[PDB]
Amino acid sequence: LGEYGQRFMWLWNKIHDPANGYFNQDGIPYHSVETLICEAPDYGHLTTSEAFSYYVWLEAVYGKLTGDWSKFKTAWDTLEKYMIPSAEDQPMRSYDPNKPATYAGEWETPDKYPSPLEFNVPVGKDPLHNELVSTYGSTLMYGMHWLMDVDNWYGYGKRGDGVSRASFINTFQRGPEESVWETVPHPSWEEFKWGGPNGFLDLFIKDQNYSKQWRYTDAPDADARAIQATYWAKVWAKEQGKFNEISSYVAKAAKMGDYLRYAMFDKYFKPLGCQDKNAAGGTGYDSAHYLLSWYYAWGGALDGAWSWKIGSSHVHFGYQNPMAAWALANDSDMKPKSPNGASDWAKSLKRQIEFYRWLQSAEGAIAGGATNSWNGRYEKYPAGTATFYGMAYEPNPVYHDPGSNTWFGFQAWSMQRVAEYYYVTGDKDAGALLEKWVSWVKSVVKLNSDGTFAIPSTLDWSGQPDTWNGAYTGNSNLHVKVVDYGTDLGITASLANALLYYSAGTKKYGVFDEGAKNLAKELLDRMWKLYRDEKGLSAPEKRADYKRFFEQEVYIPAGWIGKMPNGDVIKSGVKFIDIRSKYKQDPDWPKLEAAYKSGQAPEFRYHRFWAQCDIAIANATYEILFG
Ligand SMILES: OC[C@H]1O[C@@H](O[C@H]2[C@H](O)[C@@H](O)[C@H](O)O[C@@H]2CO)[C@H](O)[C@@H](O)[C@@H]1O
Repeated sequence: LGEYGQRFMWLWNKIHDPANGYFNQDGIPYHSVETLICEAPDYGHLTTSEAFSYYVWLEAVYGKLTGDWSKFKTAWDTLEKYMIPSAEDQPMRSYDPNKPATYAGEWETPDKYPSPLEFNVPVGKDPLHNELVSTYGSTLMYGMHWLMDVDNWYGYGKRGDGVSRASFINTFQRGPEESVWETVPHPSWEEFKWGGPNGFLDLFIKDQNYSKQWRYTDAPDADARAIQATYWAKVWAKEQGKFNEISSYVAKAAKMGDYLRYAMFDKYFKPLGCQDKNAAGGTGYDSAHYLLSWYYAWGGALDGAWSWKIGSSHVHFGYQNPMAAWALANDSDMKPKSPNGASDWAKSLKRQIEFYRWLQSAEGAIAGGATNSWNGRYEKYPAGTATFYGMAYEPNPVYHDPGSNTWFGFQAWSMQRVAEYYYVTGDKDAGALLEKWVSWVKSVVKLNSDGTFAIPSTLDWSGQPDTWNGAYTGNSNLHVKVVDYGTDLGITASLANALLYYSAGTKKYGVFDEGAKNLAKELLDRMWKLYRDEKGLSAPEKRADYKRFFEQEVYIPAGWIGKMPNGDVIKSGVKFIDIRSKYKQDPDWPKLEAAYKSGQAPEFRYHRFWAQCDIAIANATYEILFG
């Protein structure tokens, strides 16, 4: 009704206008309307569980502002139908909780893969499996696979059929230095139809022999975002007296939350702090870090001879979600059906808040995270390494070039969730954590005199936090630096969103931080004034990194020869473009070619689905909180 709720409706209409091309023919959202883009997905009409989580979120807010919950319902409907592997996709049998997987090391460079399986390395026990099967009556893992080839652009199809849309694929498998430019896109369902003699398996894992198999990878941050969104849909619908419409969808989030607990465990269920790959495996919750790790994953042979499940030893603050955790732990509508689900989430909420505090720099920005597997090989931490419940501090968990915490974006995404949690609960630790972070945000955001703005784009880090012992020390030797600035609109909106929930919280619990409200309102106003276009909002960005289309060598072992579904030959020396020759059909290909041949950085105005969502949600958030 107000200026800001109307802003949401306008952009919402742009997003849902079928001619704008945010969705495919099945109503699956793409990563972006534009196809020529490479950053985490390597093609614009792939999609992520991230995009799906933002879709649920957008429609939850639509439900608040309209009272119409059909959009939220179909969002979840599409999510379950396509993004969660069906019973046919994950026919899991012969799982052994006492031996959940077999160990393989992680290695610093892609040329060190395939990683050899090490059959003598002890793995711990999985204490979730039996409870979950007993609770749900099924072996189906209720979590989103992270990456989808929406319109079968790569050509793997569904379950190796080579035709079907909504195709499950994966890329990242070769360690901390395998950038988006250096992957080999491969099917989640492996039947040896493509790639080499053993499909794509022996690029990644070295074994004595290879079996046809399926495997999926969950991105815990996305599943938690979907739960977070559903929490708000739950309270908003309850307020309108419409809880019952969306009741079985609140249950979807509860079940997803029940399975998301796999993200809380060490990769191979090794005890926290073990620092020895040959050490005995954990006997249960001694291998739980209780944080939202980089992934969980699960696989199984096509015949059903065996199956496996892994968590992840690596944790990034950018993944955490105290709002989702609180909801699953405490809200009786949201509590998982398993005996221990809610209790585990209560543990996670506490551990997550401690993690944020432990990582808070001298300035206020949040440092990267921690690992329970040094170098991904359970090695001994160097002397003087700062630790958190036996886990070693890492400035850049999981990825090193470029570092996973050199991206400012995680600051906004993750602290938005803390801000929501604080707004809801008044948690003193969350409040103190936010106050210092907001103080830092105020000192780094540029509100220019001419009406423009700039937010941090790249960050750099030095030092370490103090080792964690339950109390924040100030971490005087942990430092952030802003390396450069940009106008990332999705992140700008997320930052505004975070500042708004914090501001509303301080009004509710302490001294109203008007400045935080005003910084957020300005960001949203200036953005609205400057960046509206035909399909939503976009700001120009140069992508000098796109020379890697042409220049980036993809590592392939000597003598290993395979083929992509379109016929592209995979061998030593191939470039990014050589295994993706269909990119040459892209409407923007001449533009990229012209820029590259001329030694110029190509420029784009992107409409990323999540970015448009963050913008719509942030504006509506002002209306909901300060309207
Ligand atoms: O990997 C996190 C996040 O990145 C998003 O792309 C970033 C990109 O990593 C950064 O280098 C560039 O400057 O800006 C964009 C911000 O949108 C990507 O859109 C997400 O899917 C991904 O989860």
